[PDB]
This record gives sequence, structure tokens and C-alpha cells, in this order.
Amino acid sequence: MKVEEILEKALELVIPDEEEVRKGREAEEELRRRLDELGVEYVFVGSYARNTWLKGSLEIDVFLLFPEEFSKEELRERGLEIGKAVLDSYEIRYAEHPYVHGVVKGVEVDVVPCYKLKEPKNIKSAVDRTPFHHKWLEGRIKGKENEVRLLKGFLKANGIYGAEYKVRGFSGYLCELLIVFYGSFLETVKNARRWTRRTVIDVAKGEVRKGEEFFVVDPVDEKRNVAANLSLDNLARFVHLCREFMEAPSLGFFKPKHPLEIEPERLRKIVEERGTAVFAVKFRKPDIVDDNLYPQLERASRKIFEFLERENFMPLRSAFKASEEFCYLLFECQIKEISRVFRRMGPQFEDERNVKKFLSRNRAFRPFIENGRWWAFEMRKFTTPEEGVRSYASTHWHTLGKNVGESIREYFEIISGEKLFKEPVTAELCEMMGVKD
Amino acid sequence: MKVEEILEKALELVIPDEEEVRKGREAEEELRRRLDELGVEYVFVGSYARNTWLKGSLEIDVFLLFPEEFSKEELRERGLEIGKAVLDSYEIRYAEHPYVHGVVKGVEVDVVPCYKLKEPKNIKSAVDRTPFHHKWLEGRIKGKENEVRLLKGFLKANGIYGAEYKVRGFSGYLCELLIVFYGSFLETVKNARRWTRRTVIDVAKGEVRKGEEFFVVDPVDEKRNVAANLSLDNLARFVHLCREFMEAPSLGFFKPKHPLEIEPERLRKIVEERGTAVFAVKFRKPDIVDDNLYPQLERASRKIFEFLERENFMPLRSAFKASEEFCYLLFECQIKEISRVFRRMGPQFEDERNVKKFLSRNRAFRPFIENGRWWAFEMRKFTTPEEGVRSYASTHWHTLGKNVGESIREYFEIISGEKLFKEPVTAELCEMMGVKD
Ligand SMILES: O=c1ccn([C@@H]2O[C@H](COP(=O)(O)OP(=O)(O)OP(=O)(O)O)[C@@H](O)[C@H]2O)c(=O)[nH]1
Ligand SMILES: O=c1ccn([C@@H]2O[C@H](COP(=O)(O)OP(=O)(O)OP(=O)(O)O)[C@@H](O)[C@H]2O)c(=O)[nH]1
Ligand SMILES: O=c1ccn([C@@H]2O[C@H](COP(=O)(O)OP(=O)(O)OP(=O)(O)O)[C@@H](O)[C@H]2O)c(=O)[nH]1
Ligand SMILES: O=c1ccn([C@@H]2O[C@H](COP(=O)(O)OP(=O)(O)OP(=O)(O)O)[C@@H](O)[C@H]2O)c(=O)[nH]1
Ligand SMILES: [Mn+2]
Ligand SMILES: [Mn+2]
Ligand SMILES: [Mn+2]
Ligand SMILES: [Mn+2]
Ligand SMILES: [Mn+2]
Ligand SMILES: [Mn+2]
Ligand SMILES: [Mn+2]
Ligand SMILES: [Mn+2]
Ligand SMILES: [Mn+2]
Ligand SMILES: [Mn+2]
Ligand code: NA
Ligand code: NA
Repeated sequence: MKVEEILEKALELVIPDEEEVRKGREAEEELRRRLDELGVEYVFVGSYARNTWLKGSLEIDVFLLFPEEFSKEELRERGLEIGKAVLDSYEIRYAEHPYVHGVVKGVEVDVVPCYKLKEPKNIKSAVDRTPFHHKWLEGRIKGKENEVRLLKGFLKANGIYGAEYKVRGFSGYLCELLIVFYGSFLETVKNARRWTRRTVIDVAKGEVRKGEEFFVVDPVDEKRNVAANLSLDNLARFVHLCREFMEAPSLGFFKPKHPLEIEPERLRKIVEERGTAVFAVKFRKPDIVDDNLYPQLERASRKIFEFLERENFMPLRSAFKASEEFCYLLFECQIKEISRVFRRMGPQFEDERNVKKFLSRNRAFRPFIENGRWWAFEMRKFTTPEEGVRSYASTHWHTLGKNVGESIREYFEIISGEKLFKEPVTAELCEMMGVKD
Repeated sequence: MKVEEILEKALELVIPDEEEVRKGREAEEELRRRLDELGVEYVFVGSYARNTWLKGSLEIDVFLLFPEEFSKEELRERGLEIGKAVLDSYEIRYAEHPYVHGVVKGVEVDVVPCYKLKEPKNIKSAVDRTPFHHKWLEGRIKGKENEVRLLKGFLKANGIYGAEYKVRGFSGYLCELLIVFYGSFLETVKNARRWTRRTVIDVAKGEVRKGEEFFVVDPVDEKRNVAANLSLDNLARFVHLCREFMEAPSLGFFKPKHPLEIEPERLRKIVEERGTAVFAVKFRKPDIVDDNLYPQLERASRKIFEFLERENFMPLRSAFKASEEFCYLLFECQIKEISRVFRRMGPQFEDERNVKKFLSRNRAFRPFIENGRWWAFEMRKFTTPEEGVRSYASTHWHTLGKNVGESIREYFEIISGEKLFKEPVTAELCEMMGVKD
């Protein structure tokens, strides 16, 4: 319905509602009140400050600004003190150096202590450059706030907003840098059609060039890749969505797909048509934060995938899910049953001592020579992919992530069939198998 | 029972019997009679001449010796004429240049025409060096005739005597050169324990050295490998048999193993225990000689093996058999059934034009991105190895050898199970699966 009219309608799905904007301003004024009474110098940074936050993601970022001559724990101990006095409730979170996360009048706030540096040139981590992030964007982004919200809404409706590990998508700072570089949502989307996995966007030089990896150069620190947490596959999904949108634009690109919600009977039918083995490893969810859990689920699922490939079960795809109580690692394989017998490699015929050792073992069938080398028929200890994973998980839990592995050691189950379709995984199965509406 | 006493007992299994020696001498005298009346110059060569032929392999080789100045077809036309006058019956065989094979008083004779060269130095093929083979061996092998017969009997009882393609073993000329080089059967067997696939035996230089392939240098022609038709796997089998014999010598090494002769019920049991797919391609045997047929059966069986590997049926081993009326190509696979669905590779995400073409095809399930590249779920046209070979044999017969392929084009069958155990292939199946006594 013409690109320009679709973008006007999308603004209603992307701009926060009335009670959100008011809820936020009440919390900000109260927060100013408490900090001012303590005599601390501070600055509100982030998407709240710059009026670029997406509908439904209200969150207030504050940095406490201190004299340049204070030690490492003079900023840690003192900075925390103020953060605990100013919030209704709090939690010691850990991004790189510890900060405070809490609530003020029912609104999430982060309080981060750092130096008051005149000019940046002083490297440490991402914490100490964040004030300079705000300083660089403030007033380069003025007038373009809705362009930022269009880009964030687009990305969110398609599951790729956020740099946290559950997502591996686009951060808020990244969205704002893109809008500054290209000028608008529409120009971002038109130009991203030509991005590659080697594209380097150098915001401070107004330059695009080729490199070894996808790299967005932080204008505050030339060694920092702002797109570091963006996965290759999510970059690919975004380039394809940009091409599709420009080919046939729709308001539907700004709305989240309502899920498949299939009945166990239709899934049973689909699994019968495909002729595959479909199963899950179930275990208790360890008590750790998402940014620690999700890298472990990814690793555990890859190590089991690699086992299935090496054992000739021909895995197609894998997925994983965490609920409140349990985690699930999901697999589909092309092979449901393999023969008991397999071929084990022995030595070359010339090597007399090692040939004697190879032929000494008792076996049911006779070894043989093929292309100058000895081989023997031997028996597998499992013949289905479910039996294989039971064995792998019981013995090699120590490679499946520190905490995920320790949980599997205590308890796991392999589930298939009518039992599997009753766990909260039908949505992940459907996506993994490419099931249509 | 002591190596030396075993070798004395083996001489009875290796030396021709009474009526064989007499049957041969009658045919030789008659043959001399007929050639002498024609005024042709000739010489008896080969294992008959030198009294080195194994029990049960009586055959007389004659070469007709002609003046040096006769053209290529002056030796072909004239040489044939004499060969047809001298034999009771005949056949035009083809080794390299045509010769005559027939019978005299119930004994096989070959008559080959070639030049009467003073000194060898005149290269053409293996035909024109054969008189010089005899000349070089005559009287180097005197006194060692039973040593040669021990070596041939050893090799025969173990299925590796003969350079013809059905066997790919040791020729008679090769056995005689080995006995000259090492001095005896026992010294041959002790030294062959250390042969490798790089061993070069240079009989004329009294030297063993290393090369690129196993090579026995003809003392008449330094460019000719006398062991050219010996397979790598039969060289390996011979080195291992030599090691075993010296470790625990037995008369049993000179006797042929009496076969397994299993009942269909025991084979059914074994196939059930292994859990594999076992099947054969059956077709009519083309009307051609063995040295043409066996290379074609080997090729056809390899091309089908390579198909099964490429289609993920995990073939273990293959074999082949020709009876009087039919041929059989035999296979055992680890996978009895594979899923209908498989993963087809598409283009990298960057390549917009080729991505559009890939996503245009109608399919039952949705394509997906993985590690920067597009993939699609598609459906196989067969799910068992038997169904796969039916398809391969029907469409790609043109790669299965000229004559074997043309027969399969006219008629073939895939046979498994209780039907398979009733064809004359149980012995080849047992060997292929390493079945024990
Ligand atoms: O791990 C890190 C490191 C550094 N920072 C830095 O802290 C600042 C605030 O981090 P946010 O991710 O909250 O940025 P935001 O407010 O712009 O976006 P949304 O909440 O709307 O998603 C950003 O400017 C970033 O540079 C992180 O956010 N996370
Ligand atoms: O490339 C490979 C990898 C692994 N393997 C075999 O599979 C097993 C598991 O290999 P994994 O890599 O899945 O588990 P792990 O890290 O716990 O390995 P280990 O420390 O226990 O060795 C190993 O014990 C190895 O022998 C291979 O044979 N080849
Ligand atoms: O293809 C060829 C080429 C050449 N020759 C040459 O012709 C001669 C006779 O060929 P034979 O193989 O009949 O030799 P043989 O008589 O020594 O052994 P057996 O029959 O007892 O097995 C051999 O000396 C060889 O060099 C072939 O036999 N075949
Ligand atoms: O390495 C290979 C070989 C073969 N193939 C595929 O399998 C088929 C049969 O490959 P074959 O090599 O078994 O038969 P052929 O000689 O008759 O091959 P064509 O002349 O018909 O091509 C071919 O059509 C080829 O596409 C591969 O995909 N990869
Ligand atoms: Mn924020
Ligand atoms: Mn924040
Ligand atoms: Mn927070
Ligand atoms: Mn930075
Ligand atoms: Mn392990
Ligand atoms: Mn002969
Ligand atoms: Mn002959
Ligand atoms: Mn003959
Ligand atoms: Mn020669
Ligand atoms: Mn073909
Ligand atoms: Na195990
Ligand atoms: Na076909």
C-alpha cells in the first residue's frame, strides 16, 4: 500500500502508548530528586534519555560521574553505595564490572559508576565508553527518533532485536548508529540489501569498505565492533527481509507472526510423512542467568549434533528451549535404525607386529584385507539415535557446558513420540522442520 | 610336523600323477611328427618343456620360428596355416597378436608364430619375448623343478595361482623367476615375509630395491613388470600366508579349503544378527571370454558400490559371481531404510538472483538459513538400498561396462531374502560376511 503510507501506519505499533510515557516521567523525576539530595553528579543516558525507546521497552539508564583520581575500588564501593540508596529495590548485576539494577516507581533502572574524563582517550572496557556513546549521538539523532523506532520495531517483529545471547540480534546503540549513517529507516533498509559478511561500516569516516568480518566501527573507539554479538545467520535474515520488504511492502513486517499452535495429531502425520526420528533430551534448568545459560545450551546441542553425525545417524537439524523448570535439546535424524555390524579399521599388511595384535581379539566374524589394509566386522552398542544419545549424555556430560553438564549428570530423559508432543516444544519442532500454515 | 617333513608330504599333492605324464608325452611326440613333416622350425617352451607344470594343469606351448625378413602379416597368415594343419581341432584366440589354441590326442596346445631373432634387442609385445623367456630359464631352473611345483601348489590351494583376470594372482613365469632368485620354495616364503607394496625385485642384477610399485623386472626386457597382473590384495594375502606358514607349518596350506555349504536357515539367522540389508542384481551372462567379462563385473560392482556410498546407504562390502547362464552382483549395506526427507544445498545469502530462483520452487516444507547459506527440505525417490539400485541400474547401465551394461539394459532383477538364498551365491555371501565354520 505504497511504502510511505505503510510507514505512517507502522508508527502506531512502534511509538510507546500514553500511560507508558507518563509512568516513565514520574520515575525519572523521583530519581533526579534522590540523586540531587546526595550531591552526586550524574547523567541520564540510553534510549530513555534520547527518546528512542521502543513501545513496551521502558528502561532508564543512569551513569554516576566521579573525579578522575579515584582507584578501581574507590569507584566500585562508593558507586554501589549511591545505587542502593536511590532504588526501591535492587540486584547486583554483572555486565563486565558490577553495576546496580533495580526499580523506581515500578520502572527498571540501571545505575553504573564510572570516571568523569575530559576527552575519551582512556581505554578499559565497554562501561567507560558509554557516556561517550551518549555524547556522540546526542543531537546527531535529533529529529530522527521515529526512524530509530521503525528500525527497532521491524527487527523485534522478526525476532532479531537485542544483543543478548538468547537473541544474537541488533543492539539499540547499533540501530542508532545505522540511522545516523544512512539518514532514515527506509535508506537503511534499501542499502542493507547489498550488505555482505565482509562489510565494514565506519561511521566516523562516513565510509563503507571490505574487511574480514561484518564490523561496525564505534565512532568513540576504532577497535570496538558495535555489531560483535550479531550472528551470521541473523545478519543473513535481515538482508533477506530488507529485500522482501522493498519488493512488496506490508504492515505485516511490523507485526509478530502468531504461532502455529498445531495439535499432536497433525505433527504425528507430518513426522510419519518425513520418515525421520524426532526426539528430545529433557533435564532440569540450572539456576543461572540467560547470558550464561544460552551459550551452554548452544554448545551442548552442537556437541550432540556432532556425535550423531560422527555415528552415522545423519542429523538434519537441532534446536533448544528453556522453560521455567526444564530445558530441552531437540534433534531430527534421517536414520532411525542402523545395523548392529560395522567395519573397524586395522593396520596395513606390511606391519607384522600390529597385524598380530589386531587379529588376536576374539570376534564373531573373520577379519579381511581390502586395498592393502586389514578390516574387522565388530558390533555397535546402540542401533538407534535415541540409544546413542542416552550413552553420550551419560558419559560425556563434562563437555556439555559447566552447568548444563552438571544438571544432565544428576538427571536426564530421552523423549520421543506421543510423549514428546505433550511437552512445551511443539512450536520449536514446527520451526525446525519448516512446517507451513 | 617340522617344515622339512611337511614339504616332503606336499610333493605328492603337487607332482602330476602317472596317467597325466603319459597322456602328455603321447601328445608331444605326435605333435613333433606333424610339424617335422611340414619342415617348420619350432621349439617347445613353457612349463611342459621345463617339467615345472603343476598336477592337473597339463598344457603344451609351441612357438614357430621363422626367418627375420617377413612382414607383419607374412607371420600372421603363414603362422596360422601351420597351426590349423597340426591340431585335431582349433580356436582363434587373442592374447595380443592372434594365436591358435586347440587339442592333440586330448591335450591342450597353443601354437604361436614369431621371429627367429639372434639376440633379443627388438621390442614389440610379450609374444616376441617368450622364446627368450624359455632361453633364460632353461638350465637356471634345472634341478629346481619340484621347488617350482611347491610354490604353484601353495598358491593354487589358496586361490592365487594364475595371472588371468578371474584370479589376479601369480603367473607361472613369475613363480620360476622367484625360485631362480631365492633358490627354493622355503627361501622364497621366508623372504616374502618382508615384501612391501614398494618392493622391486631385479632378477638380472641379483638386486632388491625400493620403487613406486611392486615390480619384478623381466631379465629379458628391463621395462617389463612380470608381476603386472598381481593385485595389491593378493600380494598382501601371500605375504600374510608366508608369515603364518613359517609360524606354524601344516600340510593344510597345500590343500584347498572345503567350502562352508550352509543351509538357508543359518544364513537367515546370521543376516538377522548383523541387522544389514543383503541383496543381489541378477542378469544374463554376456557371451564373451573371462578376461573381458571379469574386468566388467569388477567395474559394475564398484560403480554401484560408489552409488550406495554417495546415497548414504553405507555399503560394507560387495562381491560378484558368474554362472553358466546368469551373473550376480552382491551387496551388504548398514542402512535398510532412510527417511523420505533430505536437505538440499542452496546459495549463499548475498547472491540475490540465485536465492530468488532457489525459493521459487514449490515444496512441502519451508527453506531455511544455516551458517550463511540457504538449504531446503526435499523428498527422495527411494528409501531402501534395493529401490536405489533398481533406479541406478535402469538409468546408468551405460557406465557398467560395454557388455555387462547392455545385458542389464535388456533384463535385470533385484533379489533379497529367501529368494536370494536359493540362487547359487551362498558361498560368496558367506565369504563377503566373514562367516566362520
Ligand atoms: O554489555 C554492554 C556494554 C555496554 N553497553 C552500553 O551501555 C549503553 C546502554 O545500554 P542499552 O542496551 O540499555 O542501550 P539503549 O538504552 O540504547 O537501548 P534499549 O535499552 O532501548 O535496548 C549503550 O550505549 C551501550 O553502549 C551495554 O548496553 N551493554
Ligand atoms: O573427531 C572426533 C571427535 C571425537 N571422537 C571420539 O568421541 C568421543 C567424544 O568426543 P566429544 O568431543 O563429543 O566429547 P569429549 O569432549 O568429552 O571427548 P573426550 O574428552 O571424552 O575424549 C571421544 O572419546 C573421542 O574418542 C572421535 O573419534 N573423533
Ligand atoms: O599374455 C601373455 C603374454 C606372454 N606370455 C608368455 O608365454 C609363455 C607361456 O605362457 P604360460 O602362462 O602358459 O606359461 P607356463 O607354461 O610357464 O605356465 P603354466 O602354463 O604352467 O601356468 C610365458 O613364458 C609368458 O612369458 C603369456 O603366457 N601370456
Ligand atoms: O561424484 C559424483 C559422481 C556422480 N554424481 C551423480 O550421480 C550420477 C551417476 O554417476 P555415475 O558415475 O555412477 O554414472 P555415470 O558415469 O553414468 O554418470 P552420468 O554420465 O550419467 O553423469 C550422475 O548423474 C551425477 O550427477 C554426483 O553427484 N557426484
Ligand atoms: Mn536502555
Ligand atoms: Mn539499561
Ligand atoms: Mn536493567
Ligand atoms: Mn564503545
Ligand atoms: Mn568425554
Ligand atoms: Mn603353459
Ligand atoms: Mn599356454
Ligand atoms: Mn591354450
Ligand atoms: Mn618378457
Ligand atoms: Mn549415467
Ligand atoms: Na556411555
Ligand atoms: Na532411474
